[PDB]
Amino acid sequence: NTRTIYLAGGCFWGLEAYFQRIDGVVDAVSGYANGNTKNPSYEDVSYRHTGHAETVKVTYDADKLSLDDILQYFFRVVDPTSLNKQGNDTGTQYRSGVYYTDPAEKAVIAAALKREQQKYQLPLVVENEPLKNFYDAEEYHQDYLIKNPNGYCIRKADEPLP
Repeated sequence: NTRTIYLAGGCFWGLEAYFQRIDGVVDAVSGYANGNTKNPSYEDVSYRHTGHAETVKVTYDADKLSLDDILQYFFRVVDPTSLNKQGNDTGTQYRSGVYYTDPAEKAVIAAALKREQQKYQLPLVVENEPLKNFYDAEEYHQDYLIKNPNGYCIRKADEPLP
């Protein structure tokens, strides 16, 4: 029926809005994943270096989209290279990553990253790790762009897949 995948690719306000417009995506929940603390607030993540990455929990209809499809959509809007931000993204708020909750997904993600690397001259730095921890962002952050259309940080979601 449904499957979930966790994606970190920058400000979750934009990523969330992007995925909820895709046909087949059932829900997109903004949150904080794979950090070193429990139940962090936006302030903790942004200022206290808790290690969490702004992440979107994407739930999709397995009858409409495959995990591979979701990943291709992901690669269309994320910067999977070191150019995503200055220096090492390890443990940073806007780092790129795909966090799995099933052992089978790890191979799908690995192969997908390998294929994506084929189209990049620079090395990809996207993390492929299990979902260590995930904490829902404050309610104020959910559907942020639907409530605040001019928020800082689109049509790639309309383009059909291979």
